[PDB]
Amino acid sequence: GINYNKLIKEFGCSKITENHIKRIEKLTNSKAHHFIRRGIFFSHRDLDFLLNYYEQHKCFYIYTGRGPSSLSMHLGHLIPFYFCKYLQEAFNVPLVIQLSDDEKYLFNQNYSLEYINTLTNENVKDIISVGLNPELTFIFKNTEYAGYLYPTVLSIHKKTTLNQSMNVFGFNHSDNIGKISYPSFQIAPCFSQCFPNFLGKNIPCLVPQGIDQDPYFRLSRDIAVKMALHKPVVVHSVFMPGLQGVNSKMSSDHNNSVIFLTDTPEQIKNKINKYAFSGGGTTIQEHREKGGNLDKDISYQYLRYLLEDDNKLNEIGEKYKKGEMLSGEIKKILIDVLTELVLKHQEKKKSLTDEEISYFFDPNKPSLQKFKNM
Amino acid sequence: GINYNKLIKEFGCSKITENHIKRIEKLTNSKAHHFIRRGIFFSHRDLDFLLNYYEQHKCFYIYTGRGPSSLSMHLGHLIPFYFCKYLQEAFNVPLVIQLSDDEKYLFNQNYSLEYINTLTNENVKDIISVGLNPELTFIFKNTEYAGYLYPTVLSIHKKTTLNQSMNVFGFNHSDNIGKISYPSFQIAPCFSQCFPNFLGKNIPCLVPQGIDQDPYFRLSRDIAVKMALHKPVVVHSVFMPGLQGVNSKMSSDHNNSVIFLTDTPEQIKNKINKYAFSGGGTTIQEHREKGGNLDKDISYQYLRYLLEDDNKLNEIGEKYLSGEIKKILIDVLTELVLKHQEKKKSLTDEEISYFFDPNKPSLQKFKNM
Ligand SMILES: Nc1ncnc2c1ncn2[C@@H]1O[C@H](COP(=O)(O)OC(=O)[C@@H](N)Cc2c[nH]c3ccccc23)[C@@H](O)[C@H]1O
Ligand SMILES: Nc1ncnc2c1ncn2[C@@H]1O[C@H](COP(=O)(O)OC(=O)[C@@H](N)Cc2c[nH]c3ccccc23)[C@@H](O)[C@H]1O
Repeated sequence: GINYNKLIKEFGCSKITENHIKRIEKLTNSKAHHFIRRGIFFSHRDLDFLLNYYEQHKCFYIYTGRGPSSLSMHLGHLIPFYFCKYLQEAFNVPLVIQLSDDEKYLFNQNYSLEYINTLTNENVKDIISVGLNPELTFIFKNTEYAGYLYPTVLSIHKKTTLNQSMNVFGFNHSDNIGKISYPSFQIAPCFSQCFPNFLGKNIPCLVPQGIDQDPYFRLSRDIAVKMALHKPVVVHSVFMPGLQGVNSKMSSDHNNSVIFLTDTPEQIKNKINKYAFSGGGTTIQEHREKGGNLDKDISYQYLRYLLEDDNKLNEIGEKYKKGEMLSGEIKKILIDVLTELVLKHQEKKKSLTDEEISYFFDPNKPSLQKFKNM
Repeated sequence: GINYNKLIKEFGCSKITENHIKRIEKLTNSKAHHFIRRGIFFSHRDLDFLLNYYEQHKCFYIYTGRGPSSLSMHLGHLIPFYFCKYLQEAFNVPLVIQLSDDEKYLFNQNYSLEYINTLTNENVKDIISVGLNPELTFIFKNTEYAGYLYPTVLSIHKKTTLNQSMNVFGFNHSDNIGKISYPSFQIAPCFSQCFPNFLGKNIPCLVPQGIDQDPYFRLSRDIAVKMALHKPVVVHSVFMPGLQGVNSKMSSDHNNSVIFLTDTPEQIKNKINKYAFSGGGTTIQEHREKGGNLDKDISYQYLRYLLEDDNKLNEIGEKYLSGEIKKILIDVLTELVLKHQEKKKSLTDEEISYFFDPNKPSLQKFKNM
């Protein structure tokens, strides 16, 4: 399994605490998202600075991204985006979303820019369909927005030796120079000068991410000091596991470990019933006696990510732990929850117009520009 | 010295020939510029393809550039630009000019972007003051125009291993990744898809340059094949030597080997009289007997670049008094430099801005090739 504690201490982060949560709830006048309460988003750098800044200036922005390497995203890919939806609503601040189409063109030898773009456009619909607030969201493709990033990229480039790049990201001498140079493009949007149409200069940036993105942003913090700009504030998520077991990451038969957003209710039912690891007894008699293992049961673990009502989760968790609820029942609860989530997602996605989509790419929205001088 | 013949064969170029010149004169209905006639621009790749292309389609574009590393350029820096002025007039085609401010920011550790920009703006005036046709010219700064270049840069990046970049340009592991990645930005404008406001896609590109730029464009030709786009056509110039001697390059006490465009008539006179190498005899008696060495005399060599009238040059060349030939050069330089400064001083913000406008109708002539 992934020892997340050993990552905190090795990468140099701090755990998000109960007092961080209360503080957040005080500043946003709203219950904190379950991801924070339940330790999904569990780690940070400079969170207190950010919260202090928001308290004084009612102002920061949120940055996250998606590398369009596949036509259809899975549930794990949406964790950061659901969290950004919450952050955006609760704090009432802009959210900027990078589609690193350059990255995925550069890293996949047989993929054309044209092919990457079909993936990007579909991915963007999936991203929008989580319910992002169009009025406070700016999505951009690096292939189209590089002109705005480049001056900042130049400064980041200048402050990154080839040695550092190769060491931090594990590049070798046969890698193309696009790969060597991409990380500066992922780092750039942490600096509000990249969005002059709607942000003031040197506004703090909150960067929600799965823990795999940290090498970029750990580097970004060193470079920020050299640029005399705010260090990016990071909050890291654990990985949502695959169905096969908790000691894994949901990734991409191998698609039987993954819930795709294009999956039908039929396919979801079958994946859960047949492939989702059960933490219960092998017999009903044994289950009644020993109970369910919550740490290993995939359906319970998934319910931690998806079920908004705390009481309902603790009710299910206690019954399953005690043996009062069967593996068949908890799997059935998950399926109903997933089916609802996925059907709502597809309903929203199908309904998106070109006009609605294009609006997310418009940097001159008045609601976005409220922080332009702020 | 620089053995230019050994470069041709090592880099893989071909010499420009008399038949290339005649061919050019036939197609442009105009005498060829002295740089070609006198072997200043001496080397090329795919020149015949370009000339044939122009004959069939009356269409190509010219690309060259300047790295703004100094507040004022010297005469050597203008050689390519004078030549582009001619090419632009003679062929009646667009000229695009890259200011590689990104390059010079990235290669000079103590230079800020803000400092580079003061240099760029001054350099741009120097470039314009050569007499470029504003109606057929597009100047751009990489810091401002990168959005238009990036898709093409990505493809060039993808087709360049770190090994290649390091080999071709001599980078090491302590160089910043900006340096490693810059060459693709220098290469990109060779592909007309970078100028969608005024060029059609996949239009041939003629790239005049001093021979030091060739590593970029030799690479650009290999990559062009992989991108299934036209290979850039190159024409290379020798270096205008420094005053110290012919075995040199004029390069930005060490400024006594260089004629800057900000130099006064007083400073020019002194640099020539005091520092310009003389190919005359050491004694007056010896000079009478052997004559001047034209191959080594800096003042004669400079006159090959600057004197437009062939007869006047051949008259001076046959006769060759070191004091007199130096005095001829000084008058020629002083005129050139004073005209240049006159023009430069006269440039308005409006005139300058116009060069950066990609939507000029005269520029859009080839938009639908
Ligand atoms: N099983 C999982 N459970 C929870 N989270 C997960 C899971 N799998 C992936 N993630 C997170 O989803 C985001 C997008 O992943 P990508 O591979 O597109 O991610 C990429 O290819 C990036 N280079 C794109 C990017 C560009 N700029 C950014 C800024 C912040 C974060 C990400 C980016 C990521 O945050 C990732 O950590
Ligand atoms: N003594 C000399 N005699 C004759 N030619 C000379 C002499 N010194 C310099 N040159 C030529 O001047 C141009 C600009 O030089 P830079 O160092 O700014 O050149 C640079 O720093 C480039 N990276 C800028 C650039 C960007 N794109 C281009 C495309 C073509 C040519 C040049 C560029 C060059 O053509 C150079 O060969």
